[PDB]
Amino acid sequence: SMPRVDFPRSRLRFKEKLGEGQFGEVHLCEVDSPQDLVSLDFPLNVRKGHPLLVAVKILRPDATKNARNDFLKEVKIMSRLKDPNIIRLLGVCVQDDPLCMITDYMENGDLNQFLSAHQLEQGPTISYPMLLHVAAQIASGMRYLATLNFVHRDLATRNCLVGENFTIKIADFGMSRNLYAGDYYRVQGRAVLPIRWMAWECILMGKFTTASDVWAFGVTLWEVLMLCRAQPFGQLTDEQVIENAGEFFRDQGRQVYLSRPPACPQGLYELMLRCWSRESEQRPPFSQLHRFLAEDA
Ligand SMILES: Cc1cn(-c2cc(NC(=O)c3ccc4c(c3)C[C@H](Nc3cncnc3)C4)cc(C(F)(F)F)c2)cn1
Repeated sequence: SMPRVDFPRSRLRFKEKLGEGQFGEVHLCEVDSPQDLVSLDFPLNVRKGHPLLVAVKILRPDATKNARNDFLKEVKIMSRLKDPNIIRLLGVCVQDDPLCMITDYMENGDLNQFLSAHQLEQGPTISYPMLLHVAAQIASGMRYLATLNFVHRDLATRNCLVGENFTIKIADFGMSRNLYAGDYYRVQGRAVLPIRWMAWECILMGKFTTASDVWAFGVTLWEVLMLCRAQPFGQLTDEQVIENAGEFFRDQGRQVYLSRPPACPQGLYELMLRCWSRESEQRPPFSQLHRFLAEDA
């Protein structure tokens, strides 16, 4: 943790359960007069007498030593991350049970669900420059993580949350949602990996770097431009995805690239292809990616 004191528990008014997991639950709560509890570098846009909505992740009160240790590890990592496009840890309750971590609340859910409910410009719609701005926010969030020497290792639209006015917050749900079980591949009956988003060198040698995050961003950019209508490499089985990673390693031109999304102009698709360069050093840094997406595209 980075908060010096526990967030006062009595200031969280329960509104609604947001989900239940093996280790606990997530509650939507209200906080009255939050100015004295909320860090000054975080925006408060509440009318007089209106409360701030926050998300509270609560660890089961009978959790194991291990699950409790995992929970506190997640708290410490989140306490470091202060950026307009990264989920924010607003407070914690860790001096007594049950353990709690309080995040800002992104009322529109994860980005994959959000884009699925939009059509390209009926129901709710979204246009090409708005999709560029979504991806630019992700790139901006990732550029910040890179400056911390922090490797996300699971960037994908399912791990981005959407607030008001299309604001994007990068997050990490872990691998704890049945909805996305198909996006992970179990290796030798133990760990689970997001192979369709991983660079060939993550698949084959287990090396995770900002450079492989750049690769993942390219797949995530492809998702955004597809409006999340299709799993990346959907035509390939998991074993074919792993074989495709062999083809990248051999670089004989038999490797398979994701196709240009219909809404994607050629110059932008060419930028995506550079995120999948075989050499880590030839992938563009996030600073270059954000510049292109916020301006040149
Ligand atoms: C060991 C470890 C931990 N992390 C890590 C952990 C995180 N954790 C989260 O993103 C997180 C935490 C708590 C809650 C949620 C998400 C959903 C829910 N709030 C919610 C709000 N609004 C709408 N729905 C739901 C409660 C994030 C990251 C980040 F930022 F780097 F990506 C990294 C990496 N390694």
